[PDB]
Amino acid sequence: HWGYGKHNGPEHWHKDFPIAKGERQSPVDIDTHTAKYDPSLKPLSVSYDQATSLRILNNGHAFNVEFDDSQDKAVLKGGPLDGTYRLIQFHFHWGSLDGQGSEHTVDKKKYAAELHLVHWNTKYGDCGKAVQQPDGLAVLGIFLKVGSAKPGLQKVVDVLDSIKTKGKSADFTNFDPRGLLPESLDYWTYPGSLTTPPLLESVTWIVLKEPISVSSEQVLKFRKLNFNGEGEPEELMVDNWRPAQPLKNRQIKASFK
Ligand SMILES: NS(=O)(=O)c1ccc(NC(=O)CN2C(=O)C=CC2=O)cc1
Ligand SMILES: [Zn+2]
Repeated sequence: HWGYGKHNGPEHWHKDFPIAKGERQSPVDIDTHTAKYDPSLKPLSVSYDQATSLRILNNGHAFNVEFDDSQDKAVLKGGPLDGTYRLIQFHFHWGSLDGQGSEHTVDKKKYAAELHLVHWNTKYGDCGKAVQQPDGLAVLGIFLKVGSAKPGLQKVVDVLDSIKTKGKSADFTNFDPRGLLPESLDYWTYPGSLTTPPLLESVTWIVLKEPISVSSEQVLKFRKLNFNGEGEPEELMVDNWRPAQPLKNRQIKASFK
């Protein structure tokens, strides 16, 4: 099955998922000089006050912090979005070294990691239906750089020892995702796709300009996770990022001057 290795990695995905070579694939390089300020963008609204986390899962590709999305609570609205998008999960992509790990790049700069907060358009009723629509999902992308520790990340870091291997999960209630946001909500936006198979072209990407800082010790604990299951040979969960894909007929818009 698909993964991030030499024999099952991003360069192989097109054989089982031909949309890998499509017209709106993600991630992309964000050319900051070409991106144009868009005055038609409305104010972005991230309303996570009532977010209700449930569980954390190692799925063999990353780990997901899952939310109860059965009521209208943690919502993303405004910016490029029409209507309301509900938070369902977040996860990260990261590197084996501090010099790589992000999926999006900024003037070809790779960050140490990238946080994806995944939301579905409530007009489609649930996330499984939403992902089949061109405006079905909105992913808020946040870059991570190595420096000062992120206090709001530490509860995630400390539970990772309990979900080391593929298929392990743990209770993860009362986690506040507001502790993972930077100060500024300045962003770039473009139409794209899931960055993992099935690579569906159903995502509005909103990538924040300001990275968050995490400590070397925090990211080192991400790198102790395993792609493999319990009782299988250890394959460290590192470099679980897809490289930048062709921009093709797309414009990246900036929320800021
Ligand atoms: N990397 S990314 O583009 O943000 C990316 C984002 C999302 C998914 N897939 C899912 O969320 C699958 N899923 C559901 O539909 C409901 C729960 C769940 O885990 C895959 C990739
Ligand atoms: Zn992702």
